[PDB]
Amino acid sequence: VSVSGIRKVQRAEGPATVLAIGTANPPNCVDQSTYADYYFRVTNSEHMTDLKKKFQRICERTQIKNRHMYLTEEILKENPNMCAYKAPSLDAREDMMIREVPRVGKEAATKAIKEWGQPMSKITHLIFCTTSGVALPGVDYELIVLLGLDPSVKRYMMYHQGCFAGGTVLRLAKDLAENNKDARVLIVCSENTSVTFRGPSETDMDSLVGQALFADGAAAIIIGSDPVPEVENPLFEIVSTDQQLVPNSHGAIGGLLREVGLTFYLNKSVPDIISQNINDALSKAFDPLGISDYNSIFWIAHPGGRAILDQVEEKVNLKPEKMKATRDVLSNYGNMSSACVFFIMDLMRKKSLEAGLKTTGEGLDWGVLFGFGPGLTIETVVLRSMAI
Amino acid sequence: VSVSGIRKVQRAEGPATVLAIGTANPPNCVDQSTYADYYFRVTNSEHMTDLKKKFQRICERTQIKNRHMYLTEEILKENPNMCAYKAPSLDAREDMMIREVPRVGKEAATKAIKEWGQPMSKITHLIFCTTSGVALPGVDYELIVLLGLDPSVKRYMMYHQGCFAGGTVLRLAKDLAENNKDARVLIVCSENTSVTFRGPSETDMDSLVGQALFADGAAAIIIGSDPVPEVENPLFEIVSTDQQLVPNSHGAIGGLLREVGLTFYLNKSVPDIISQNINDALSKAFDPLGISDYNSIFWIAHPGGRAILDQVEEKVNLKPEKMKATRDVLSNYGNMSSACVFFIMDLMRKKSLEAGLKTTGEGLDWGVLFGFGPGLTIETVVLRSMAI
Repeated sequence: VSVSGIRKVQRAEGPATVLAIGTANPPNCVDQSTYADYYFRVTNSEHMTDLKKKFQRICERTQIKNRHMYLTEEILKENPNMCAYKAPSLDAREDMMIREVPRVGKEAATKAIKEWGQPMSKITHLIFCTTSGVALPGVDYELIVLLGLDPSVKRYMMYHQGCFAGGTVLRLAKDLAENNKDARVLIVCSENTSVTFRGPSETDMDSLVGQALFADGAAAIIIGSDPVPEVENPLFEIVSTDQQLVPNSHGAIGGLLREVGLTFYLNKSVPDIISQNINDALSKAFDPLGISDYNSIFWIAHPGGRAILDQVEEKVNLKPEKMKATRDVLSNYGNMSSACVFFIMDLMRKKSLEAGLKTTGEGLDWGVLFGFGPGLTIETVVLRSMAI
Repeated sequence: VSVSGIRKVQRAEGPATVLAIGTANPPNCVDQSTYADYYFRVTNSEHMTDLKKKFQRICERTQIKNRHMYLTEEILKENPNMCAYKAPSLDAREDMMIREVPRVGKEAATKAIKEWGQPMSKITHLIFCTTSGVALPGVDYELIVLLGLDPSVKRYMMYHQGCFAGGTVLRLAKDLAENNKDARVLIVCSENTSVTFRGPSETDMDSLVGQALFADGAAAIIIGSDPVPEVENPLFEIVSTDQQLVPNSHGAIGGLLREVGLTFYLNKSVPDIISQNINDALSKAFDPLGISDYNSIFWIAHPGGRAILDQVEEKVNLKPEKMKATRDVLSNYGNMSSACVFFIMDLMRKKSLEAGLKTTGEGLDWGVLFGFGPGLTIETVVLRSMAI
């Protein structure tokens, strides 16, 4: 009879906390030092001698050593339209996406659930983030079925978000967990290159670069406020989440869903863009916490490109090591879009534990996580580490 | 220095409240009593004499008198692939969607903002819901630009949600508003039939029925907790939001994004499905409030189809009038997907005011809002009306 009273007992009390992380990828590993050759071969573009030499340079300075990919040489053969630069292939790509995205996403969820140790039925919210794979019902539905989630789970299907979605899902999860007592959110970010893979064009260089960066992978995260003592194991607390649109940056990063799959472009200026606007976001997120030394906190940055990492580090004046975990993931998995920051988050706490550091954030109390994407969006999440 | 303290002062105190509603539609009005003829003519399907007579029956029992549509006879002529049953036309449809969805959505937002009376800069969150129009950055970005929203607005781009999204955006808005002090959420649900319009097929009857129900329209809603006395005008409070998946219903409602646009299917059993599962949702949402008489509360139901409304009303034993507002919108606008419930919400409070009733909900204190869609999802939102 009292909406005010309901609200008072319905809400959680503490900050949203990362309780478990799980990751998975398609088995197939593609070696970067030989991709230029593999790529130009399966695409039948050997006559583009100059472009090939060019693509080899790209893959070298990419600082990527390995990438997991659902697409095999066999799957490519059965799909000529996908090997071409631009040919009708949206239907075939979406079917692969619709089938693989939920799949790898489930593998990651299972690992997170096992770590978390709580029963399936306790998951109250489901945030599924993926670049594509459009169906109705959507991929979130399939995840529910494959995983066995409760039919009353509140769903949040985030399609075509962009490379910054890692921050998006955390920003959304914060509110879901904090506003509802006992709410336990399952985030599943599953990315797959099936929609973006295509042949080379002497006229579309941006598209050629993406063929060197994107990879496949999924990450599952359990998030909740008020962790149960001894039963649940808090890893990181979400302190604050900001989203910012950098003016005059639409042409920076983007793409369109077409009959020839997902196209995309990447301006050579994104590193400058991100670097010139990065300090305002840091100030907005750390001035309130009285933090001025950005080397005194740990980092987790989207690995959009090596140039980006170099620029930001150079501009903010960050010890090398601050970007080590981030570069480590980029080097072993490549650019898995929204899934990257969680692989880095996972890696950081894993390494911190084995090295005997005092906190999950490389022994430091505060840290920041960044997401970079379309329209040139910047997600800035402040994170508090957890002890031991 | 204290994450617990921050949380304590960062959160709102009261329940999320609807503060303003604004709607808009493409100018073009299509008369239902003559659509069968118009449809078979512009599609060049006059030879399907029997199917045409069949489609005329469909449009009659549809209980739809008018529908707003961006697509004109002229726009259809310039687009043959869209007039065909199934032909490559995804690119053309998406471009129309990308251009019109943000457009009509802005027109609706402006009306809501005017009513609300507060400055643009006060909008802290943006939830944009639309069936399609895939781009990166997305339609939400364009809305920000067209409208002049703050570059730090937190965005939530909800693509391909389904006919139940009206409840989805309210469920999401509840958390955003309630968990953040001063948070003011702008919801923009903009739907356009450009992706679903196509020619008739003697073999695809479900697709033919949809050609009779879907229409174009946009709705904007401002939502916030702790309304400012005298300055802000609370219309409805969001009490609770539930989402439910009805088992074995995947084939009920759905569709796939293809090279030929957005396809879809509608099982003849959805009315039975919705009716047989409707009481569990009512019980789950009203037993806690001690409400057993469903005629003692006001209604706002997605107008998926007349059969649905008839069935639910018959099963729940609802006075005729309970569904009057809902049928009114269905009759003047048709099925505008996620935008429907807000046109009904708007209509209900408008009518309640002019009739001199004591509350915005037809003079009753409590009410329910339902969303029906893919995988056969049911959104059940409990709403408290506001005085005078």
